[PDB]
Amino acid sequence: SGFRKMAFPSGKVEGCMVQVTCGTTTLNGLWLDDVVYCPRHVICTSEDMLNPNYEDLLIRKSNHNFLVQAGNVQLRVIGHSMQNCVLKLKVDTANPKTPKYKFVRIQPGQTFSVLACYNGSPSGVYQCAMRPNFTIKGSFLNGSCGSVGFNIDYDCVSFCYMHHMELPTGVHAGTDLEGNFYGPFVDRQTAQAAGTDTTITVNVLAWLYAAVINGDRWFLNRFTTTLNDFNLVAMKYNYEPLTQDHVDILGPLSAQTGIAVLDMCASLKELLQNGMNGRTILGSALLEDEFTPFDVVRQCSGVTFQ
Amino acid sequence: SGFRKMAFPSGKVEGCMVQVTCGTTTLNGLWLDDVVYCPRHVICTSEDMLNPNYEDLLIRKSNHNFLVQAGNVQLRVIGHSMQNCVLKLKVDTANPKTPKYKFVRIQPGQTFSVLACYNGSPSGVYQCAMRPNFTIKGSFLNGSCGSVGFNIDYDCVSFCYMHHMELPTGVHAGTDLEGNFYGPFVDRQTAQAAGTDTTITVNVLAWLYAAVINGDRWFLNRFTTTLNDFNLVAMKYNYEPLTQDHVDILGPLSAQTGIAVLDMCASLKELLQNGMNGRTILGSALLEDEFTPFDVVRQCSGVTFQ
Ligand SMILES: *c1ncc([N+](=O)[O-])s1
Ligand SMILES: *c1ncc([N+](=O)[O-])s1
Ligand SMILES: *c1ncc([N+](=O)[O-])s1
Ligand SMILES: *c1ncc([N+](=O)[O-])s1
Ligand SMILES: *c1ncc([N+](=O)[O-])s1
Ligand SMILES: *c1ncc([N+](=O)[O-])s1
Repeated sequence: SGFRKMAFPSGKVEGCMVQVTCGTTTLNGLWLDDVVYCPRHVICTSEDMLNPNYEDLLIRKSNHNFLVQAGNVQLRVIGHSMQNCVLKLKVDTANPKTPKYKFVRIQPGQTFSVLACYNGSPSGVYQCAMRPNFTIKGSFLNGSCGSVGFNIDYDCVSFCYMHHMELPTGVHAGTDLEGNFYGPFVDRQTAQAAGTDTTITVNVLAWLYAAVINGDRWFLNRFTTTLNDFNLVAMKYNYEPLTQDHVDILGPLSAQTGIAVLDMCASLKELLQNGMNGRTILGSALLEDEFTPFDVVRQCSGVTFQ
Repeated sequence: SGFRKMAFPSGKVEGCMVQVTCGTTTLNGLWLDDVVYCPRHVICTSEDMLNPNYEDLLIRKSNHNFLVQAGNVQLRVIGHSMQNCVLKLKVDTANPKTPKYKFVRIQPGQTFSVLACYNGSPSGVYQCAMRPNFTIKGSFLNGSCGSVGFNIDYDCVSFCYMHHMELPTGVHAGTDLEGNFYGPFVDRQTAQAAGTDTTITVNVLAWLYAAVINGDRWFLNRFTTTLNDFNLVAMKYNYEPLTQDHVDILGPLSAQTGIAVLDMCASLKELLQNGMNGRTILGSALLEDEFTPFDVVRQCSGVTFQ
């Protein structure tokens, strides 16, 4: 009973966080095996970010310019190389706490856990989604650059996000762990901005199914809809189009509840056209879109990790 | 920038979770030093919960009746004793991962992180508040009995909650780590029920200050109020009374924003009397009450733990 925005347990990632300092810049890095990954912005100092040439900045740097601290232990840097927008700092010490891991890039609409960190020290953990416009609505202060996002499956940590910056609306932009930005953003200070977003339709439907599993039925109705007639109405309220593949992945939740996917779409259509009339769903007065179909199944089943 | 419901990093608690099995009952336990703490309900089996005498049930039990598993390692039980509604299982092995810890009981209105677990394996982490009626609005399935709630300060883990049961409205009841229930609940199957709740007024005000720190100002107004005139209006919408001590602890947030506490109360009064008129605050269409004044300061400052 109950349904909560739930993050993955963070212990496996906590044991990988370190502090990187170069010049007058300090940020967070990620220590796996004998490599420390961090944002390349660390080689910039208070004159080197309007239009930096990082290749030119990096070849001027000596290994000893890089202070890496793992707790109160100093790690010695023995090599460095730049891969897109991340640095790879080769250290003389392999992290004995390295979990099984993968570097994966996620799709907009997919969710993950963020471990927010300052000076290599973990501050909090929370769940995020990749918006359709490739930003994320996080919580990040000065110093949090280099904090990572991730998913866990059995014993494997799939790292998907490294934090780099704040956009002028208060949302956040970052890279995958190969250093490639999500969306049309750069690791400079330009006038770049988020650009328009949409609501993640398949996730809203997953959350409506969660509400039914949990005992809410008030929003159901007698009607059905075709997939075309739904998307027509859905485009009108700034919702992403729904595909047959989306219908297919909502199949398990449909079979568990006995509500055909297209009947749930009829519910959503009425909720979009009429509002909630002072009611709530799962403690929310807004249609929530940061739970995937898989999150709902995972939470409602009790799946664990080792 | 941004403001999120953030849980504490969970690694220190993950390394304390184990599985306890007795008869046909399996649940979660908490291994600190050479003691495993778990709900005493584990000595019940499918006939021993309508009106159990646990003292009488426990003296019939042999140490070898208790299977404790820490990962794929079996811990041998060498003693047992009952303390209120928890068991203390003395094992022959001290947990090398025992953090610095305290057992503390929290007040209604205070927040904490829950690490939901099944079979000794962590599933997810999320933030909760102790409601005024001593329940918590969690997310818990069959098998989650024995999961704990906690806070962290620097390097100290203050354990405050052990989960025991679900109430018929879908909310949850449990004990502190000395085995004393929060609120008027028992670890039997009776007809017990939650009883009426209220909204945590001081926390709503803290969250309004968070919104101002974050850039929302739309809900502010020109008016002020006395503390009496506010509580009059506040009682009317099922909100807890606000005290001078509450006013005092909101002082830091008032000084950071330049908005006197009683001017913020005037804002809340108007929001209670008029609604939001289709607007939102920090991505919510409801007045949120699960952030304490201290949570806001902690998040907006970047405080970390080691
Ligand atoms: C997923 N949401 C609610 C469940 N329940 O069984 O109470 S499972
Ligand atoms: C998760 N399982 C195995 C991995 N590997 O790199 O082998 S990651
Ligand atoms: C990490 N902190 C700041 C960055 N920037 O590109 O400005 S990256
Ligand atoms: C706490 N909430 C928002 C902050 N900010 O500085 O953007 S601090
Ligand atoms: C947090 N700091 C010290 C503790 N102790 O039991 O000594 S708990
Ligand atoms: C832990 N699981 C069930 C309990 N009960 O008192 O029924 S305690």
